[PDB]
Amino acid sequence: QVQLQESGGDLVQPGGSLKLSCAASGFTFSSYGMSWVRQTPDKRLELVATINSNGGSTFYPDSVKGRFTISRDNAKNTLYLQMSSLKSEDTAMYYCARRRNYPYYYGSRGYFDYWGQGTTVTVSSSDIELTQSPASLAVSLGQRATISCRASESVDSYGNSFMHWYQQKPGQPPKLLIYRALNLESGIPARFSGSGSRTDFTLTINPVEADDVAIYYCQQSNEDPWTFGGGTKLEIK
Repeated sequence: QVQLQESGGDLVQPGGSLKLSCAASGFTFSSYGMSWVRQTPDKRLELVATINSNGGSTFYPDSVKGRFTISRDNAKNTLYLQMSSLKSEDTAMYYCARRRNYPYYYGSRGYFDYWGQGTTVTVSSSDIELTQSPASLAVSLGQRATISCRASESVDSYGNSFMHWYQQKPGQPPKLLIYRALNLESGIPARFSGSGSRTDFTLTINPVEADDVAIYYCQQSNEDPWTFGGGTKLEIK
């Protein structure tokens, strides 16, 4: 019964302000770091703000730093995003997402285990780059699908790789499949497997079923900002 639910999206003019809210339920909100991640019309995912569990420390990528403020009211189990000086580039679906850093060990980096359904914002008229290949593939039922992600620099530290894989279907947020390159998320079928290290990672789906038609995203958490690859669309031939 973990739920996140965003509100506040609207049509805004350039230069305008807008405040988004994300209301959490079904867990101890103060125990978890949180982020806002937006999905632009080109289907890219971009972290725009992140906050620690106690709300005292915050991080923003260069794209939005100085314009956006993330905050949390732990008593009200709510996350906020105050947006100002809005620009065309800010038009996107905005998601809040919960950070999970598990198992926990020295240097361990987290990933997103829960997402809200998103709220739409429309503005009227040295980051690590992850490149996926192929951008699109079609396979027959029962075949393997092999999706590659290459990072611009290594995403390894402490003997481990902080690369994760998500699945996204239409109308839905991303869903975590694989964390830290090779660990299968609870509830995810064993036909999904991840491999790789340093700069070179692979998601293998074998055998593919019709339920696996989706866009698949890699994401690194070895450095801030956390960054996502551009997605790979899987269809059935």
